[PDB]
Amino acid sequence: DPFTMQVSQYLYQNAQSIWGDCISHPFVQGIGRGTLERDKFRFYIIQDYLYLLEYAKVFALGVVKACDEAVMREFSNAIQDILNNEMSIHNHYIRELQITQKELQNACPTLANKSYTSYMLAEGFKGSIKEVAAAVLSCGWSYLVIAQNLSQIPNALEHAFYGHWIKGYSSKEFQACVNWNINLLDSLTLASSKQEIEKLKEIFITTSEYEYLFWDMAYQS
Amino acid sequence: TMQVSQYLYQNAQSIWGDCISHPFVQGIGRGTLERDKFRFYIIQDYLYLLEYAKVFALGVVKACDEAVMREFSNAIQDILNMSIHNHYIRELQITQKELQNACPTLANKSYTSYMLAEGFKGSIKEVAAAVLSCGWSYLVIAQNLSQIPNALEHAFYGHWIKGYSSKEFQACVNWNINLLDSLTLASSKQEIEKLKEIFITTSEYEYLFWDMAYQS
Amino acid sequence: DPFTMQVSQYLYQNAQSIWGDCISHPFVQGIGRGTLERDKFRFYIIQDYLYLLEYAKVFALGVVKACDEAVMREFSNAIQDILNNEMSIHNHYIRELQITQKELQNACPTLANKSYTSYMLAEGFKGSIKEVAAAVLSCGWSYLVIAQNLSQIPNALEHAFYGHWIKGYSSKEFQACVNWNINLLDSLTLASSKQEIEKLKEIFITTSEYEYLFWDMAYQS
Amino acid sequence: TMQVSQYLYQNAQSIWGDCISHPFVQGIGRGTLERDKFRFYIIQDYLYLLEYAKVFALGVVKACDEAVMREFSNAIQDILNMSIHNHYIRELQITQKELQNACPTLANKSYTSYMLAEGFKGSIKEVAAAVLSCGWSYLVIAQNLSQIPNALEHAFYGHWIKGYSSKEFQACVNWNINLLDSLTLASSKQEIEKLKEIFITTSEYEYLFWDMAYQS
Repeated sequence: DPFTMQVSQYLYQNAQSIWGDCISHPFVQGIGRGTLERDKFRFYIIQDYLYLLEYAKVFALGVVKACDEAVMREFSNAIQDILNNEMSIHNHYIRELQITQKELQNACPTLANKSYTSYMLAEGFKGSIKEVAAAVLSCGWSYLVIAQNLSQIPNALEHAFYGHWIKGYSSKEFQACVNWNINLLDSLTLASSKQEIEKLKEIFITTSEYEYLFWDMAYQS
Repeated sequence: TMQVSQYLYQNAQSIWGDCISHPFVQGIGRGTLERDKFRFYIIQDYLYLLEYAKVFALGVVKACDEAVMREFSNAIQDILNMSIHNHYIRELQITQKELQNACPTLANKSYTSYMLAEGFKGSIKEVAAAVLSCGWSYLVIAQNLSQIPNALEHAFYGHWIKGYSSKEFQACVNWNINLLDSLTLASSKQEIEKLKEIFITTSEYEYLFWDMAYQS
Repeated sequence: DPFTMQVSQYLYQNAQSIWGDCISHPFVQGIGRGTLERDKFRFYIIQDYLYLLEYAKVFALGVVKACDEAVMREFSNAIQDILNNEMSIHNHYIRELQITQKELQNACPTLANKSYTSYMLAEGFKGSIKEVAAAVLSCGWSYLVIAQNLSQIPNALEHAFYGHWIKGYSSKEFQACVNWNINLLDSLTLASSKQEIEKLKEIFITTSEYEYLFWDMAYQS
Repeated sequence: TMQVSQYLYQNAQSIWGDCISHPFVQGIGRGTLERDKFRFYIIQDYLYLLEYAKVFALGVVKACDEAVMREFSNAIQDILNMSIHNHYIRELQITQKELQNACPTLANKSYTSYMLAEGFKGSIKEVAAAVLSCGWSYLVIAQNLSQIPNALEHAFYGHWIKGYSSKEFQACVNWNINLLDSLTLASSKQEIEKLKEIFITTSEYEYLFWDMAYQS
């Protein structure tokens, strides 16, 4: 440090154009202003519940491929925030849109949803803990910069309905999760070759592409 | 009643119909497809096949029976090693460097990622079901294009049609069909539905692959 | 039900002779009476901490291979009981034997330890959720019948040092964990062929053999 | 300094020494080993090789480079397909049924489970390191037994010694050695220590395998 290349910053820069497209996407801008049609948001949070279920499985690969109790613990904690969290952003909107437990059980993921979660899983499974750390990063990191951007429109945070979502993904606690993921990737890659770095960049960019397509399909509901 | 292979076939015939009548695919059968689109397809399919071979290696690790281990191992070799793609690598002027530098498209990565992930989350049944659409649909596509006519006699496209409708290719598909049937005779109703879901998801990806290939 | 074969009972019966050998093993009988040399127990709880770390990874395979939120949640909860449980039986003896965090970090698993955890992992990875459910069952189930047996010597529960261990593995809460694992295996195998059942039996017996060898190596410390 | 392959070799030479001088192994080299113990070994090693091939399939799935995918795939075929075990299947009277009904011993299952688990938890480096001891130690064992003499000329045991000291077998070991070296030139000190730990763990399992084979 700090005359040395940081791989997280390198991945960040390569994903900027894509995350900018996510920020100005009609679905996301709809959340910021408060104009997004309420059933389009409903469709999204159902799809996102399904998405989060598969996302948890990638973190579980983290537990298996981590060789360090502390990082196993960190991956295990991330799974709990998805599965055992009645305070989570998702369980808030589930009761606000009065979505039934049977509707959740009966819902099908869209192709765009399946493709994304398959990609993270398959790359996790073909690689090591570096690939799992890189595969899960776009999702949290992009949601953070999206929410920090939306966090000033203004009235975006004060919105009676959509305020909770923007506040949730911009909170100090969610920041700490993204920071953990960033730090983990940086600490795992100190000795990585140029070719390895390019592999991780490719994963990070691909998942960023999937995020854009996820917002798209949520809007095209 | 009905074999599970036939049950999955029945539920995908509609998608395979759309594949057969796709501009790219009819393009092969009547020689209208532009060489530049087929070139792009061939590079992508090469990349595709490298990831597809991995699903078969997954079959080696999950097979708990020496006979099917061996069958999966031979399928890896067949995929890798007088291949259709080589012919077209030579016929077009695709270099070894061009192949190594090539990037798979989103549609390509999604499809192979999906087969891998389902294979890894499930058992030998799920890997057998995940790889079946690819082979079987090419067989029926090639059998359909075969009777156009002058499809087989075409100086450029003939080889592709001949290859995927051959006796040896049909035997590979038949192995995959019979394996799935023999792995599933004790499967519950819910298991069969899961396998059906995989088989139609992959058929959708096949359609998107041809589509992606046509956009170039 | 109940004129139908229960696969858990079938596995149980095939493992009885082995679990009986575990019950009357010098190490385990040492716990029951209270005579087990204290540094032999120390060696064991270090090895068992290492063991539990790998055991958690098998439960993580459970999260990835479960296709049902409820069972994912159940596997995730099991991981937490290993990693985020300062009330766990292990963290009790860690402070009682004043075992340092650095000693835990520096400790090597024995072959017998490595072999067992490798076997559960590899079978989990080669199979489906049925194999993971079968691979983790011996450990909890044998510890339960061991503790229920030791639970009457008497004075075994009242022992100032070893009492905590016997009480812990015989508690209503640990019973509920074993019951969950048993129920899960039974519900996953309703349609299993004879050949599949034999595969799961073989896993269950093998892990039972490893348990006996684990106690052995803990005694031969 | 030193190649990592040589570094692992150095740290295991002591265990391989114990393997070379083991009663079972010296038994092969001087024709004293009883046919019944070798028969038992051959059934076990067959079972062993079936699981070992799976670690190589794991190499196919984790190789992110077409050349090494192909090398791993060929290694699966070589393991499966004029094999040493076949010769001894025929020479002794081991039936196809006897092989299918055979159970691997604890020592057998532990060893293969260990290679699988480390391969799956890690990357292509860890699979290359996990499979190396097996091939390399057999090479040095066979090279040692070769000069006894009359070891090679022995009517029963000659073939085994000839096979594991052959040009083609040495080339397989050399591939595995060179692959590990080329996969690790950017590895940190801690990574090298991890790989060393795997390599000596597997060497210990090799010793326990010969031991298990001698107990029958």
